[PDB]
Amino acid sequence: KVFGRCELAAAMKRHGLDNYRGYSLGNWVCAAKFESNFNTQATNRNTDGSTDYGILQINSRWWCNDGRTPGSRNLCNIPCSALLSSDITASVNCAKKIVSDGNGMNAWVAWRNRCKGTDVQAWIRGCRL
Ligand SMILES: [Cl-]
Ligand SMILES: [Cl-]
Ligand SMILES: [Cl-]
Ligand SMILES: [Cl-]
Ligand SMILES: [Cl-]
Ligand SMILES: [Cl-]
Ligand SMILES: [Cl-]
Ligand code: NA
Repeated sequence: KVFGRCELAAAMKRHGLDNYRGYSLGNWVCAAKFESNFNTQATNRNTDGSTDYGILQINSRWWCNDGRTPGSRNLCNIPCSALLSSDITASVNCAKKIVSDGNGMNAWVAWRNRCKGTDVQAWIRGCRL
């Protein structure tokens, strides 16, 4: 599924991400846009052999099982294929564990380089929320 900007903000709000660990909704929409272009089926392979999956590009080295990342963990206790669903529930539940891990949203390279310190409220402007 390819989400619209406001469609995705509403879905994230209903799943409890607005001000989760102090990050306003616009931070989460900004991260999704530059990680996946709002596509739940996005994958990307890394140099180390791990793969990033879904709307928030969650990595198989730590967070999910894909059957081909030797010596990796599965901290969200899910197959990586669950993160490519049209239903964002698994991705949102896993993202809550990541953002709690000590580095906040700096875990997402595109958030640190393209969203942090910007007017992120722009990402939910005009939306009925
Ligand atoms: Cl957009
Ligand atoms: Cl915001
Ligand atoms: Cl594995
Ligand atoms: Cl594990
Ligand atoms: Cl699993
Ligand atoms: Cl959903
Ligand atoms: Cl933080
Ligand atoms: Na893994």
